[PDB]
Amino acid sequence: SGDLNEELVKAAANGDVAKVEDLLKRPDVDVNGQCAGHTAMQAASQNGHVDILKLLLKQNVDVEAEDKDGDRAVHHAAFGDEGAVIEVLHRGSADLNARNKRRQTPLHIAVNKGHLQVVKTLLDFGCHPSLQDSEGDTPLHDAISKKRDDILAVLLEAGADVTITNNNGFNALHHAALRGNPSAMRVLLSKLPRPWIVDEKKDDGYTALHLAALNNHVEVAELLVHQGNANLDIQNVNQQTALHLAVERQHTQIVRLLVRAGAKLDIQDKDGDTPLHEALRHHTLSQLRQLQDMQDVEKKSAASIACFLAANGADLSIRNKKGQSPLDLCPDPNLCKALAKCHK
Repeated sequence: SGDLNEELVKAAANGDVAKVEDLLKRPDVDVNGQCAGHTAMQAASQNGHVDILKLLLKQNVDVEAEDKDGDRAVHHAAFGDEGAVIEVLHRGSADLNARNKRRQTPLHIAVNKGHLQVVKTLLDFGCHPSLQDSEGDTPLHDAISKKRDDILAVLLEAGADVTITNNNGFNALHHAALRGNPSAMRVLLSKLPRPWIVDEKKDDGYTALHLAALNNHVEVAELLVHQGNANLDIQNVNQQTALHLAVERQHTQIVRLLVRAGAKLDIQDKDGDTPLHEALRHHTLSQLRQLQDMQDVEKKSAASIACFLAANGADLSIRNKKGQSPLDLCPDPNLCKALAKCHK
């Protein structure tokens, strides 16, 4: 009798404790019935109706019952902001670590939906703070993605692990640096289990500081440098430093930050190029494309970066594998004159 299941589930969703009581007094009422795949336990858990949940628990209900997505009562409670539901389900022996089809724990959902009290109640009951979902993402990753800064701090107090990498190979710091999340990075850097975690490399050799420089995240990069004491001169697999990546993408504020912080300037990449090489190359290529468009039918910024590097001590003579010095990549005579003038 799907009508009676519908009535039970709807009363539970709405909080009609009287109606639920009268229904449970009947022999033709299924306490595990599903109306549109939704049980009364899931309804009452999602809507916060602790008293209805307690009556259901009296009736030997199946507590570990999934829906079509693998969501149990605990997962539906995480769609709400009532920690009391977590306490009742935990007293009822529900598994607070259960995975749905996407392998999300209730903690994952609570994080994603920004429900601080339920996140904290889960953590206080001892749920594991760093499990991984189908995409490899931990609750810390989620908290960074959805900009839940208070939840991120709470997770880190419960011992959520910054080192676990998602399927894409990003740990919590890498992920905050890709997303350009300064306030998440500030908390993360306050909670490092060991200092050198700031310099941990992805498989491609990218550190968090590489990611922040490459994507022009100035505050993230300031935090890494000055709050995390990030090593400025680490080289990715391509042997590029963060200063190489900032010059390649013409992120002048990142250039300034790295140089003023003391970044080495003459490190060479796989091709033998220094940052100065690459700034001059970009200048010349802009000039070439200008003269090519004029003869058919951004160069200021590159010049400015090159002069900054020179003024701060960049070697003008280092030779790459093709044997060419930085000046050999700059045919512009005026720019060469400017580089020599603001040097030594």
